[PDB]
Amino acid sequence: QVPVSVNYHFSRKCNKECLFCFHTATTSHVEKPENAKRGLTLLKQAGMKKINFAGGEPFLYPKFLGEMIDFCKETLQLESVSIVTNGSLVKEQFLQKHGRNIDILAVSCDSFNEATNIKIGRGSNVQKLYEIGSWCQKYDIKFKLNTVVNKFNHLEDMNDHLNALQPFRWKCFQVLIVTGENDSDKTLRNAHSLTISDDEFDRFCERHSSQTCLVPEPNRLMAKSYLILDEYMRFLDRNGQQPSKSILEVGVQQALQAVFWDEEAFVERGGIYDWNKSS
Ligand SMILES: O=c1ccn([C@@H]2O[C@H](COP(=O)(O)OP(=O)(O)OP(=O)(O)O)[C@@H](O)[C@H]2O)c(=O)[nH]1
Ligand SMILES: C[S@@+](CC[C@H](N)C(=O)[O-])C[C@H]1O[C@@H](n2cnc3c(N)ncnc32)[C@H](O)[C@@H]1O
Ligand code: SF4
Repeated sequence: QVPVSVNYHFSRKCNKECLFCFHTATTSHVEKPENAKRGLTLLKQAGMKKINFAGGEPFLYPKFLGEMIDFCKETLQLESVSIVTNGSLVKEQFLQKHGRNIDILAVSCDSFNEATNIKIGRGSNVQKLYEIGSWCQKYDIKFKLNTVVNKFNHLEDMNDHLNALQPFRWKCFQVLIVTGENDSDKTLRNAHSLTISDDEFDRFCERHSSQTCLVPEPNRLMAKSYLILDEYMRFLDRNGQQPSKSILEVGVQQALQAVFWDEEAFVERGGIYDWNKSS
C-alpha cells in the first residue's frame, strides 16, 4: 500500500468540548520539529502527496504548525498541504506568513445556530467562519467546510449560508463511534446520545441536493478509510488491533502494514481529487 493522503494528528490538545469528539485529549505529547521533519520526509519518499494537519486543535501550536507546513511545501515539494481547524484561533497574520504554503484550509462548523453550537460544545460564532473565507480569497487558499450531522443539527437547512460561503469541498460526516475514544463512560467522551440513523443522515444530504460540493460520508466510508498519524507518528488501526510502532523508529513500510486501510472506501468517498492550488 502507498500512503497517498496522510492525516498528521500532531497534538490531541484542544480548547473546545464537542460531545462527540473522536480524537480526545488523552495525552499532551507533541513531537520535536526535528523528529517531525524525519517522519514527513520519510513519508514523502514512501509516496505521500497530500498531508492533513489535524489532531485536537492545530492552531494551539501555531509555531509548530507554521514550521511544518513551510517544510512540507518548500523542501518536501508536496502536492497538497491541508489544515483542519475549528476556527476560533485562526488569525490573519498567520495566513500572511504561511498562506503561500497552505493549499487547503478546512474550517469545521457543525451549525449556524449559537444555541445548537452550545449544545454540541462550541460556546461562542459564524462571523469567524465567513472571515476565514475572506482571508482564504486574499491569500489564494482553497476553502472547504466540514460539518458533522448529529442529533442536534440533522434537521437544519444550511443552503442559504453555503451559497454565499461557497466552499469547493463540503464534507458531511455521520457521527462516528471510535472504540476507545467516545464509545463509553470510561472514555473522555461518549457520543452514543448524538448518534442518528441512516435515514436521518440521508434526509440531511438529500435536503442539500442543491449543493454540488456536498461529499457525504456515512459510517460505511469514514470508519476505516483514513491514514491517521498519532502525535507519536504511528498509524492507528480502526479495525481492532493496536497501533503500529512509530515510523520514526521503524519506518513507513512496517508501520503501514500493521494497520488496516480500506483503499476502496478511500476512493469511494472521494479521497483523490484536485487537491492542488492550481487547476
Ligand atoms: O477514526 C477516525 C477516522 C477519521 N478521523 C479523522 O477525521 C478527520 C476528517 O477530516 P478530513 O475528512 O477533512 O480529512 P482529509 O483532509 O484527508 O479529506 P480530503 O482532503 O482528502 O477530502 C481526518 O483527519 C481523519 O484523520 C479520525 O480522527 N479517526
Ligand atoms: C477531530 S477534528 C480535528 C481538527 C479540529 N480540531 C477541528 O475541529 O476541525 C477533524 C474533523 O473530524 C470531525 N469530527 C469530530 N468528531 C466527529 C465524530 N464524532 N464523527 C464524525 N466526524 C467528527 C470534525 O468536525 C473535524 O472536522
Ligand atoms: S471536534 Fe475538534 S474542536 Fe471539537 S473537541 Fe474534537 S478536536 Fe476539539
